Amino acid sequence: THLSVDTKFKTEGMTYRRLISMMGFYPNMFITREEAIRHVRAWIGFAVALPLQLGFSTGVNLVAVPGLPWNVVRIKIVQMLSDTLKNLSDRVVFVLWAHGFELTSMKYFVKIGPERTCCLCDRRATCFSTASDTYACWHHSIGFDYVYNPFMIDVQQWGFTGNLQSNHDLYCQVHGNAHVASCDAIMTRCLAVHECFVKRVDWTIEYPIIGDELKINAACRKVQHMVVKAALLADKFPVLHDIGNPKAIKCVPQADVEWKFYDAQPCSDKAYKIEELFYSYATHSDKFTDGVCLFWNCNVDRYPANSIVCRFDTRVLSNLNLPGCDGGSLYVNKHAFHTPAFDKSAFVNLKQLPFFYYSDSPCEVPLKSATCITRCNLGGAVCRHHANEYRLYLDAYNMMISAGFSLWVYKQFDTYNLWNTF
Ligand SMILES: Cc1c(S(=O)(=O)N2CCc3[nH]ncc3C2)cc(C(=O)NCc2c(F)ccc3occc23)n1C
Ligand SMILES: Nc1ncnc2c1ncn2[C@@H]1O[C@H](CSCC[C@H](N)C(=O)O)[C@@H](O)[C@H]1O
Ligand SMILES: [Zn+2]
Ligand SMILES: [Zn+2]
Ligand SMILES: [Zn+2]
Repeated sequence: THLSVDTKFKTEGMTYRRLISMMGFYPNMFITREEAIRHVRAWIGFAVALPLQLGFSTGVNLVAVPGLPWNVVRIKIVQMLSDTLKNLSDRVVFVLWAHGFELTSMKYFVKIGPERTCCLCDRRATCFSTASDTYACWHHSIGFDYVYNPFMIDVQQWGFTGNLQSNHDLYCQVHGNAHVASCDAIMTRCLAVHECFVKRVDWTIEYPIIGDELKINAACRKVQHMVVKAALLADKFPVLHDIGNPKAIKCVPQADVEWKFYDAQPCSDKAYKIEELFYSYATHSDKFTDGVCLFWNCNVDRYPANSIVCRFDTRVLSNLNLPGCDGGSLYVNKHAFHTPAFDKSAFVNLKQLPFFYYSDSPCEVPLKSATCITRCNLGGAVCRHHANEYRLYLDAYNMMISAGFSLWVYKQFDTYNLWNTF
């Protein structure tokens, strides 16, 4: 269920019931680690540095004075949160490294109470207007001055000796402490992301559809089938090493090849078919010498020369792609996939895969393309079926590239060998 307000609160930075009274006030504003993970799209780092500097993981800094007026500050906060979260989440989770002072400040821009709905839609209310005594979601908050029923978590309560700086810098070299509140907010959210996502994928947690997930995923799998099918025809590899496949599902089930599975974290139910292995170039550059390695979004330090690779570019701006640890990003599409920083040095043994369509299937505005590898294109004019399938494939390839995925292949790959298959 929820985080019982009885639960003790480690005071080195007492219970939650006590703490809420001290702060100046949905059984609890604080939620479990498990619930925070489910609502990762809602995470906003929050820190405070007598005029107060308010800092958020969006890099925004606001100063209020008893700076700027509180009535102006509280409007800017609702606007910023509404803008950041309206397409991501139905809520906000403030991510804290709790020093005491940030919890004190919430009374000035936060209101709590029972769960309520937007005056304009069926969505849960995230904002309140003192001026009109009305409740809004993130989409309908244009006037509004108070954050309504925000959730929060203190990362210190997960058992960290040392300060924020020392623990953040253990796993991340990308966020330097320029002595301001936003930098602490950024570092704190980074640390929480490290603790919750970097170690492994949680297959059991699924995230709602918020954009083009289904089309992106369908297109990626079409391209995966085409490319691995094509490579196996072209170079006739006796064995495929599928590195980072924890479910033991072949993308080409018909393929005449020995299909070997590996993963750092194989699913229990298929572990019998999958070798536990953590691939690093430094520890396996002399291994998997036979056949071809498939790294379908298996984001290792460096790929060996005999690879087929799909990799997501962490720099891509998308509602699916959240800021991550150490130049990486957290790609939330069905599940949450922490991705290491896109680094070109990883692809040094490979080349970019060129576009093509290949079909050995039976034949059935005329198409003139060297990239349509079909029986009919070999003989002058392309058949209506293969011309149609070509256009559907080009659509899928374009969907995959715009979604931020890139394709790499062993340097000796060529479509010449696919022309020979006819
Ligand atoms: C968006 C997505 C990807 S990804 O595009 O490869 N990726 C995102 C980018 C990224 N960054 N760091 C890791 C990843 C993985 C994989 C899956 C998935 O659910 N995979 C289960 C799965 C297997 F694990 C194995 C075979 C299988 O066939 C059919 C499903 C299946 N999803 C929903
Ligand atoms: N260095 C590494 N060596 C082996 N497996 C790794 C790895 N880094 C990540 N993984 C595994 O890579 C997978 C990425 S998600 C699943 C991707 C899979 N190829 C697909 O088509 O869906 C996870 O199962 C993860 O445990
Ligand atoms: Zn609304
Ligand atoms: Zn960081
Ligand atoms: Zn044809």
